[PDB]
Amino acid sequence: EGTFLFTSESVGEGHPDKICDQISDAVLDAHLQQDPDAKVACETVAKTGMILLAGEITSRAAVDYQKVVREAVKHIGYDDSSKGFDYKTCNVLVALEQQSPDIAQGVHLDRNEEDIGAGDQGLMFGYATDETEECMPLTIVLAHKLNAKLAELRRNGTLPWLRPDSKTQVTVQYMQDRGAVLPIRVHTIVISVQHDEEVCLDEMRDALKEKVIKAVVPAKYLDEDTIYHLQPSGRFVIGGPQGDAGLTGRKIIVDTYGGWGAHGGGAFSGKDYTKVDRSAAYAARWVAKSLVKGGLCRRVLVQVSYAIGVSHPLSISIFHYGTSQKSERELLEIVKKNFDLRPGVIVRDLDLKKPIYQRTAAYGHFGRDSFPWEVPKKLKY
Amino acid sequence: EGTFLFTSESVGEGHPDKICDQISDAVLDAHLQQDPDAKVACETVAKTGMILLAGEITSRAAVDYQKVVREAVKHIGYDDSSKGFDYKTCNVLVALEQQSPDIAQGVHLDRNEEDIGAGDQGLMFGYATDETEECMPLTIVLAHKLNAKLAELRRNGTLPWLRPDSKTQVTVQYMQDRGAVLPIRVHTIVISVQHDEEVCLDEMRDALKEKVIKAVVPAKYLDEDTIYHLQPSGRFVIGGPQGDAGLTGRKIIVDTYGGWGAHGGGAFSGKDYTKVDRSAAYAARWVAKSLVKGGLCRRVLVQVSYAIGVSHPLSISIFHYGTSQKSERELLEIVKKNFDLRPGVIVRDLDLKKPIYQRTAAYGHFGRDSFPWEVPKKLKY
Ligand SMILES: O=c1cc(Nc2cc[nH]n2)[nH]c2c(-c3ccccc3)c(-c3ccccc3)nn12
Ligand SMILES: O=c1cc(Nc2cc[nH]n2)[nH]c2c(-c3ccccc3)c(-c3ccccc3)nn12
Ligand SMILES: C[S@@+](CC[C@H](N)C(=O)[O-])C[C@H]1O[C@@H](n2cnc3c(N)ncnc32)[C@H](O)[C@@H]1O
Ligand SMILES: C[S@@+](CC[C@H](N)C(=O)[O-])C[C@H]1O[C@@H](n2cnc3c(N)ncnc32)[C@H](O)[C@@H]1O
Ligand SMILES: [Cl-]
Ligand SMILES: [Cl-]
Repeated sequence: EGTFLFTSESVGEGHPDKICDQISDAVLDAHLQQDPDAKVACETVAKTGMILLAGEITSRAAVDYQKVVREAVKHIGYDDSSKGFDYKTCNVLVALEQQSPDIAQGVHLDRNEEDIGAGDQGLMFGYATDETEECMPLTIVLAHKLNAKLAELRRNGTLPWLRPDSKTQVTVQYMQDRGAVLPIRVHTIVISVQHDEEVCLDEMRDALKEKVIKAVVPAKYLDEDTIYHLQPSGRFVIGGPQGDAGLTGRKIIVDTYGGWGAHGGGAFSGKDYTKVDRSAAYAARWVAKSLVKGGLCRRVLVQVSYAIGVSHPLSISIFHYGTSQKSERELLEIVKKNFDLRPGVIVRDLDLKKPIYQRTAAYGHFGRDSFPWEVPKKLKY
Repeated sequence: EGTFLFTSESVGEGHPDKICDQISDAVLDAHLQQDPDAKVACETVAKTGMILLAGEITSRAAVDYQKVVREAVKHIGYDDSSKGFDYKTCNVLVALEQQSPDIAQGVHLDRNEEDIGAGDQGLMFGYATDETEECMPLTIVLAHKLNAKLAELRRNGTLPWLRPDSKTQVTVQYMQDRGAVLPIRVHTIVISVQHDEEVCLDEMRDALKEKVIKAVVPAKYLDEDTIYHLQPSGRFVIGGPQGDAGLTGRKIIVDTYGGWGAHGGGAFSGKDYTKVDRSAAYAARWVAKSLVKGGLCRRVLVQVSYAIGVSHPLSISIFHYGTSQKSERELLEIVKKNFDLRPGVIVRDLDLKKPIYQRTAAYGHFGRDSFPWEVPKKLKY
């Protein structure tokens, strides 16, 4: 009684949608290295033999798109036709134009940086939960770590039949606790990973349990009843873009909270700070995490929204699930007094002209690596 | 006290991401008209002068992609270079391959239809709320209707300066009510719509208030304090794919609940029923709506999840926000007794081989038109 199941998923660095996110952010970073004020809206599409860049960039940088794209694919591990994709020999097509002058004039032309308008309308959420030290849902943390473990064992050569494309999924049984949530046990794990033509199914399934799951998931969460779906399709030799087209911004729940909290729909990768889809979502995470680490809440969801061309958010809302002694109205006043959510101020607080974005584009944007939005602000109230 | 703001957005038929969703589903429908068992995973990308189809289709149909794509763009209204895009003269590129044989063998080859495996892993949610008769959040309903009104007034010639690309956003002040939510008033409305070079800003803003907002939003929700951001960028002559690249599956929150409920990350358009991202999300909506219309709950969220190749969901979970006298455990038993969420049964219950998908691809997939997933099931318990 009072228990429920909840499932989240993650994907690996060579999952075709994630390839696109990483390439889009490699392009962003390449621009920002030369022009910190570059306006970038770079979408990537991947299919057999093809990376296409489409979108809008206005920048003083001189960027070699062939080199940037191919080096990103190399880093991911697609380096031979036997793996289904090769950075050395794939097609890289570019359909990039300047940013629309109508957008530019309405957003940032002749505006003081702090008073730049939002680059679009939209809604964004931030979420934090005390169930893990990194203030993230356990389901998504574990799912990400299973993909990272696969990449580790591929790159270190101990499971050399692995290829870069993978997906994982973790179902946890939770107990509710005064609006907070408490993980009890892992109910089901799925792992699917691209593999070579020689390794057999039983070798893979044994390795995925013993060398992947047991190396990631604490034994206290695994029991005789846990269900394992390891290579459930039976065969995954064809993978990467050859198996499934990829696009930027098609893993937005993997990028965020694994189904927990809420999402406003905007993708992160390929976008400079003036695109509030990214900057305001990062700021909202920073607010949520600051509220939890500051001891005001155990679990919290923050919504913000914007209109194109308008600097201040149109709305700010907080929901604490019953996990604060303060009302949400009081928390909102605390947030108002401690944070300025104009994009031209967020950029300063979170250092969003720095070319660190490719690092955000796999394994989730939140809960990792002490990025600026992961360092709580000390709140005055 | 106890009130909060919440914002949702919608986009019009000519918004570039929505163009792609509609084209992807026009392709799906064209296949299904000839081959009800077509396996379709069609992504669309749009930029200046270009529609690209990328993905995987295995089908007995003979489909003229040039005709299907161009007729969809014609229907949307992009028929002249003066509007930034023209179905008669744009480039249509095709990068479509067969479905991966490794996927096919693990999902559906040599399987009884009722026992076909899920076409992928993933998680999906369904949501319903008694705050409107269509069991949808008021924020998203109003946002969709504002876009539909723009298209109506464009197509009937009374605002002939309108073009097909639009976005809207509605912020509502709500009161919480025993786990349910009650709309009080509209706090802020945003409308941005592409327009011709001749019309002036004041004419547009006056028309958007008097002919669009007042024709859609009941006066009881609008007051002296409501904030209007109408053409907030100041100029939106460049639009459609020329202003911003579009991709399929980049409006997944517009397609669903406007930020309410939850989302598992999967896109709907371009996918046949074996892709649980669509079929299981439709079934989960059907469950949620059945629970609310059956008087068991006022508001409910349902999660399901799958593993590729496995027919039955790996998890099913229900959360009623405190709006039922029954426990969630009891509701779960009711759902288990009344629904079979295998994809090969959902297809029968919801008639998912029928070529009605292009109709779902603008103005949201839920809350409209008495699609099968919108007709509640009578529950036995
Ligand atoms: O706070 C609570 C307390 C609670 N108690 C019980 C008890 C039996 N079932 N549920 N269930 C939940 C859920 C949830 C559970 C299952 C399915 C869907 C949602 C969520 C939630 C998660 C993600 C996004 C939004 C909301 N929060 N949440
Ligand atoms: O049931 C309640 C009761 C409630 N009461 C108050 C009172 C003051 N603030 N909130 N707020 C909420 C929210 C919510 C409100 C603002 C920001 C973010 C979420 C949601 C919700 C919406 C979408 C997705 C998931 C959850 N549900 N919900
Ligand atoms: C199953 S494919 C999506 C459906 C696909 N577009 C089709 O044509 O049926 C989605 C993701 O699952 C993974 N995948 C690809 N082939 C797979 C296989 N044979 N077995 C398991 N997972 C696979 C890859 O990560 C891929 O990006
Ligand atoms: C603002 S554009 C996104 C940012 C863009 N990719 C860039 O290069 O800055 C996103 C959407 O807003 C709308 N849009 C395009 N131009 C606009 C304008 N001048 N004013 C307001 N909205 C516009 C269109 O619906 C478009 O798909
Ligand atoms: Cl996927
Ligand atoms: Cl957009």
